[PDB]
Amino acid sequence: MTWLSDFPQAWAETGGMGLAVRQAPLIIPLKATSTPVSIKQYPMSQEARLGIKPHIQRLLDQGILVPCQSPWNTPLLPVKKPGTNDYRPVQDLREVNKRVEDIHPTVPNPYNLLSGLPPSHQWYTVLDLKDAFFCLRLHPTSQPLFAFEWRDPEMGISGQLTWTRLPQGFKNSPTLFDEALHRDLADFRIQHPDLILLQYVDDLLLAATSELDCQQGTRALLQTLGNLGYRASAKKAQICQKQVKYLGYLLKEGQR
DNA sequence: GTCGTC
DNA sequence: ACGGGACGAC
Repeated sequence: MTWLSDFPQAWAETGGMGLAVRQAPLIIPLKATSTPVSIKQYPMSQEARLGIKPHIQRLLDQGILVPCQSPWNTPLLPVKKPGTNDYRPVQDLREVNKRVEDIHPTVPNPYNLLSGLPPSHQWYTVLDLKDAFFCLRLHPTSQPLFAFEWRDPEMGISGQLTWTRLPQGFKNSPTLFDEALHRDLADFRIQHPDLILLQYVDDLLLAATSELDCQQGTRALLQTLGNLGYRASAKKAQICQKQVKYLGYLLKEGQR
C-alpha cells in the first residue's frame, strides 16, 4: 500500500471527491421540439426515505446536489440493490432521455477494445475511477433538466433538488465521460508511446512490457489522474499484475 | 413505481 | 398470430 501514500490525491480514499478541472461544464442539447416535463413523485415509504436520506445529505454537503425550482421533474426511486435491504437513490430519467438530442455512441465494445492489447505487453494495472460521472461538471443552463423532488419531515429541503454534475441514469453519461477522459489523457498517451492504455468509461487498463515499465507507467498515470481531478479506487486497484480482472475478462499469459 | 422487450 | 406475464432498467 506504499502506492496509497505516494499518490494521496489520486485515490478516492484520500483525495476526496473528484472534479475534472480541465473540462468545461457540460451543456446538454435538447431535441428541437422538446418542452419541459414535470413528472409526479409517487409517495415513498419511510423505510425507503430513511435509507436514501444519508446519501442525499452527503451529495448536498459535497455540492453535487443543490436546491432548485425547475419546470422539469422526474421520479426518484428507492432501490434495494443485491436483493439486500439497503436503499439507494435511483432517478427515472427516461422522460428526460427521450427529449435530449442523441449523440453517436463512441464507447467501443469490450471485445473490440481488448483486441488492441499486444502479446508484448503482459504487465498490467487495472484502475477503476470512483464516482466518474460526478467528476464532470454540468453547465448551470443544463442543471434544471435533471431535477427531482425531495421530502424530509424535519429541517431539510423544501422542494426540488438537481445535479451540478453529470448524473446517473442519463443516456449520454457513459459516452460523454469516455470522450472527456480521452481528451484529458491524450497528452499522457503522447508522453508514453511504449505504454498501452485501454479506456472503457471508468474502467482503465495500463499495459507495459516489463514490471518496472508498469510501475513507472502506473505512477505517472496515477499522478496525472489525480492532477486532472479524477479519483481511482484504491480498494479495487490491481497494480502491476501479470494476471488481472478487466471488463469481465481474466487476463493471463496474453489470453482472452 | 413505470415501462420497453425478449 | 396476439397478448398476459417474467427481467432489468431508469
